[PDB]
Amino acid sequence: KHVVVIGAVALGPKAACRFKRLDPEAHVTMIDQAVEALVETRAHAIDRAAHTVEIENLRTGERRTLKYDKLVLALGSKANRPPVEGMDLAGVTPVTNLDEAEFVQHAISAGEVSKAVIVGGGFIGLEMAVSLADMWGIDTTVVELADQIMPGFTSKSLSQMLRHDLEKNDVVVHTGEKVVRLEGENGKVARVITDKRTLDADLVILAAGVSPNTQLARDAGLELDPRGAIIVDTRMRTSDPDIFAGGDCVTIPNLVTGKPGFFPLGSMANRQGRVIGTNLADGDATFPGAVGSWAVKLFEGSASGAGLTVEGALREGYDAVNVHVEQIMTLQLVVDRPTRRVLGIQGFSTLGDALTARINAVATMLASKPTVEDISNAEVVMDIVNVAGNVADNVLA
Amino acid sequence: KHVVVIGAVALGPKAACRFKRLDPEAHVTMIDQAVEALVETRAHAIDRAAHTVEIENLRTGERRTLKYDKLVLALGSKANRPPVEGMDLAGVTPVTNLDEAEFVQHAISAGEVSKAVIVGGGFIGLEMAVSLADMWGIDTTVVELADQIMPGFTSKSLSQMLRHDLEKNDVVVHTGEKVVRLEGENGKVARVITDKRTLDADLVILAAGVSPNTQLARDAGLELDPRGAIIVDTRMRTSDPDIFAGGDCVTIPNLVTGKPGFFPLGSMANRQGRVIGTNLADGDATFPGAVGSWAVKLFEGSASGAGLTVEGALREGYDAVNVHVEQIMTLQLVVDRPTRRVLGIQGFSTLGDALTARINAVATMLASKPTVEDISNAEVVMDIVNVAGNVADNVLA
Ligand SMILES: [Ca+2]
Ligand SMILES: [Ca+2]
Repeated sequence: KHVVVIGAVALGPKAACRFKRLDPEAHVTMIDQAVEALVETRAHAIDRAAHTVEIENLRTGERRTLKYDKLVLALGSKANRPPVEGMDLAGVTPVTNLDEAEFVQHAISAGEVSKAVIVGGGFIGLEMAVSLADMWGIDTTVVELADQIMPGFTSKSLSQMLRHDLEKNDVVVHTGEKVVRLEGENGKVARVITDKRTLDADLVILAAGVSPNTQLARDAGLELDPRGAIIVDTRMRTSDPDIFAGGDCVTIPNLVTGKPGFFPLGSMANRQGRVIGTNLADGDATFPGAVGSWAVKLFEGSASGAGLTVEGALREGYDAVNVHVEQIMTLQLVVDRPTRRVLGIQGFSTLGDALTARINAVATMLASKPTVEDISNAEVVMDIVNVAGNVADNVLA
Repeated sequence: KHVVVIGAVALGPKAACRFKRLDPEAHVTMIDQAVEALVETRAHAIDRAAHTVEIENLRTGERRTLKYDKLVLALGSKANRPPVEGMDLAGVTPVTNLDEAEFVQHAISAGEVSKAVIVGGGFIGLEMAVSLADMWGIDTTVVELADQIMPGFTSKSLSQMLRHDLEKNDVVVHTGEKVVRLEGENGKVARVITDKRTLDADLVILAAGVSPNTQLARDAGLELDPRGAIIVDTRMRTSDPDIFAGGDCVTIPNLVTGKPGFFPLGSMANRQGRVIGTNLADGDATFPGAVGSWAVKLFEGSASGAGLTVEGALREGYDAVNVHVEQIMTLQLVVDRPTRRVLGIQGFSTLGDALTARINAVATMLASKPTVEDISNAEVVMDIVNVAGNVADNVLA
C-alpha cells in the first residue's frame, strides 16, 4: 500500500503513525498543503477514478503526480473573515485551532506587541486573551458580536462568571459589538473600528469561527454538507471508500441532537486519527460522533461543559430548562421537559480538576441519552452532580 | 398514609424526608432499632398480613403495636466477627459504615488510646488507620488476612502503592495474617495474637466485612438471598409490595456482572432513599443496581475505582487482563478478552480530584457495557483514559 495524507494537523501524523505501526511494509507520503514528508507542497487536484493526486512544490514550481491506494484528507479549516475593509493588513492573524494558538503565542516576545484586539469570544478567543495578557502583559480586548462571550458553549448566566474572570484581570470585554473596519498605517493594522468605538490595535486575532477548508474535496466530487464539511461514515470514510477525512473539515453526528454536527475541537484529532490509521490497515474501527465536551482555563476560574446550552437547546426547538446548582462551584444542567432527557451540562469553578470530574461523569453519559433519573443516580465516586439531577426532577414536577 | 421506618442510617431519614416533601399530609414513625421519632426502641416482629410492627422501648420495657400502610427496612449490617476468644472484651469496636467510623473518631480524645489494631484492610479499615494516626497520633497497625490490603477494590500491584502510603506515614501493615485470639486485662482488650505475632492493643477495630442485619426480615418471611440480604426489585420493594428496603441490608444487581451483588457503600444510601421516598408517595422511581464506585484518601495519595479488579474478574471466571498506564498517576483497566468489555477501572494518584475525574468518566459508563473502543473514544474533557483504551486494544491484538 501507498497511502497519501494531505495536511499536517494533529490528524495526519496520527493517522499515518498508527497506520505504520500496523502495516510497516506500506509507504506513506504526507503533504503539508501549505514517511515521505513533502513540505511547502500543495495538492492541486484529486483524480478519484485514477487514484492520483497532482501536487506542486510552491517554491520551485516542480509538479508531481502521486499515486495512492488510500488517501487521507486532513484539510483543517479557515478563519471566518468579516467582509470589511482592512482584513488584508499585516498584523491581522487568523487562529483556527489550538496548535495555531500556541504558535502565535510563542512567536511573540517581550516588547513586540502593545495592543491586541481579539475578534471573537469563543474557546480560541478567550484562551488567546488570557495567554497574551498573562504570558506577555499585552493590553488585551475581546470584541464579540453575540450578546455574550462563549456563545453556544455556556449559558448567558454562566458566561458572566467567565466574563468577570477576564475583566478583573484587565481584559476588557465588549459584547453585542460589531467590527466595521480595520484601519492601518504601514499596510499594518493600527486600529479596529467597531459600531460603538475605535480601538487601537497593532495585533488583531481573528477567532470568530471557522469554515471547512474543503475546495479540494469539492473539486474532487466528494459529498459535502451545505456548510462545505466533508460527509463521512463512522469509519471516517468519505463518499469515496478509498478516501478518509477527519478533524475540522468533516461533519459527524451530534450524539445529543441526532443530527449532523461540526466539531472543530482539538481532542477529536487524535481519536479520529487513530481510527483512520486502523482502517487504512484494513481494520473496522469506528468513531460514532461527538457531544462537544470542552474545557477552558481562565485567570482564576475554569469553565467546562458538553452537549447543548439552554439557548442552544432552545434554538434547536427543545422545550428545555436550565437548572443551576451552587456549592465556589456552579453546575448548570440542560433538560428536555417532555422526555426528561439531559441535553447538556456546563459549569464554572476555581477548582479546575474538581469541575472536570463532574463534567466528565456526565459527558460520557450524554451519547446514551440519560434522563434526569440517570443523573440523580449517577454512580460518581451527596455529590453535586446527583444534586443537580434532584433539583431538575423537582423543577420538572 | 402511615409509614413506619425501621432503622436510622442515612437511608431511613432520607426516605422519610423525601416522602414528606411529596406527601405532607401523611404520618411517619421512625424507630432507631437500637416525624414521630422513637429512640432506644426495637421492632420485635413484623406482621405483614395485618400491617403491624410490635415495638419495645428497651429502657422502660413498654411494648407497642404500630400500624402501617407502608414499611421501610433500613436495618444496616453487622460486623463479621472471627470465631475466636476475647471478641467480647471492652475496646473491641465493630465499625460497619462511614458514619460509625466518624463516631468512633470523634469519641476519642487526646491521650485516651495508645495502641490501635485494625482488623481488616478494606475501605473502612484503611480510613480508620489514617484517621487514628493523623488526627490523634495513635500507634496504628492494620492486620489483613488476604495477601493484600483493599482486596476486591484494587489489584495486588496497585495495592502496594496504597500500602506504601500507609507504611511511610508510620502505619504498620501485616498481610497474609490471621487473628487467633484477643487477650485482655480488665475485661478490656490488651493484646491481639495473630498466627505470626503478638501485638499490644488497647483499641481493636473490627473492619473485616459485614453481614446484612436482617433477622427481622427473615422472621417476617421476606425473600432473602443465601447471604441473608433482602431481595428487592428496582423500585426498592421487597417480596412484600408494601415493604421497601435499602442500604447495607439488601442485594441489588451488579451492573457489570449481571448477577446479584452486595454494595454496603455510603453513597448508595442517599440515592436509594430518595427513590424509596418517591415510591412511598405512589411514584415509580427506579434504582437499577450498582457497579461499585469508591474512593479512599490516604496520607498523601488517593485511590479510586469502579467495577471489578482483575483478580475479582478472574474469580468470576472472566478471561480478564489488567492493563496499566502511568503519567504521578496510575490507571489500571480491566478488560474481558473475548468481548473486549471493560469490567473495571482503578487508580492511584497524589492528585485526588484529577484521578476522580478519570475514574468518574469511566464509572458512569460501566453499566452501559462499554468496550475498549468506547474507552479509546471516551469524550473526556491525549488524556490518560483514552491512552488506557489504546494500550488495552494493543494488548488484546
Ligand atoms: Ca493614518
Ligand atoms: Ca494478664
